[PDB]
Amino acid sequence: AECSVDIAGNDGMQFDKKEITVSKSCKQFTVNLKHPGKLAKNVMGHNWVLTKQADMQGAVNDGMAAGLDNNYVKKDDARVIAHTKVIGGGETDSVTFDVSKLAAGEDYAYFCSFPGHFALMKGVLKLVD
Ligand SMILES: [Cu+2]
Repeated sequence: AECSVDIAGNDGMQFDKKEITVSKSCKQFTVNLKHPGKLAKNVMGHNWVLTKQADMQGAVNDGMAAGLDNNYVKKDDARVIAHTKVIGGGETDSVTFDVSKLAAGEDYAYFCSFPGHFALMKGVLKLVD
C-alpha cells in the first residue's frame, strides 16, 4: 500500500476516483491531481481540496469568493487541511500532507472548489487499516 494517489479531473466535470483511502502506515500522504483533456483553466479548472465532512459547503462558498488567483480557496482558511492549485488541461499539481492531521473516526470530503464544480466533483477520504 502506497502513500500517494493519482486523481484526474476531466472536461466532463468529473473526478475519476470517488474515494481516497489513506493508510495509517503513512506519515505523509501525496495526492497528484492531473487534468487530462483540453480545456483551459479559466473554463474547466480543477483543484482538489480536503476538509472535514461538515466544513465542506463553508469552504466551497468562501472559496468561490476567493478567485482563481487564490486557487478558489480562502487564504489561511482553517478548515482546509490540504489543497492543490487550480490547473487546466494538460497540467498536474501535487499536495503532500501529514496523515497526523487526520483523525480515524472522522470522515473527510475532498472536492473541487472551482465555481459550481463541487456538485459533481466530490468524494471521501478516510483513514484505513
Ligand atoms: Cu473543477
